[PDB]
Amino acid sequence: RAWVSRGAHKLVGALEAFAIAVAGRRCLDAGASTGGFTEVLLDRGAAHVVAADVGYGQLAWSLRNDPRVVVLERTNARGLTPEAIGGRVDLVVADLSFISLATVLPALVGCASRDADIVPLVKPQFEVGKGQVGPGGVVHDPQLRARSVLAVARRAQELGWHSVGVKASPLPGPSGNVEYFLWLRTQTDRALSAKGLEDAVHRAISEGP
Ligand SMILES: [Cl-]
Repeated sequence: RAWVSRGAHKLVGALEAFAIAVAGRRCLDAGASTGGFTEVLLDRGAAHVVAADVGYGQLAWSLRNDPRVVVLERTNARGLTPEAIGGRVDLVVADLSFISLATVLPALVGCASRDADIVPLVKPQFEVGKGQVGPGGVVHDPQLRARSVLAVARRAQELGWHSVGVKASPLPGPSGNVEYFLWLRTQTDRALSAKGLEDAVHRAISEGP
């Protein structure tokens, strides 16, 4: 509940920062821990949302019963395919815990159309190496958070997916980690250059939540 509010607030921050249209589009929520992302997508006029159930907890039935929502069960983010979700989508969102986006990005890409937006939430606490998460489970070093974002961007680019924008999530995670949405597209004329991405990342880190 409180958690659904928090998820919804985060994704509105992302959609607005990036000017991504949702109306009439097919969407995938790659790790629906809360129905927050899903509710926002419905609210902003998605034609259809595939919500991948994480296997613990429970998405609200009222969400499951919505005619525009398919809850996909028994399948973590790396296992997702077009076949599994009923075809390629126009918008992919992911708020995943305890896993690096580098490992999941190939499946997410595999679920996306040519013309799609992919907007993962980069969580440095699950990207940095051992010894680098500080006291309280937070990545305190802003340069490490920046590198985290750049590493995911590099991984995406190896896959043909360019970085178009970065935006700090307006709420920190519950233990205090600042987390960052990265906007990825493969068909674009406004892809950030290396310097352009560095600038985008540095401003996002300096802004904060
Ligand atoms: Cl956190």
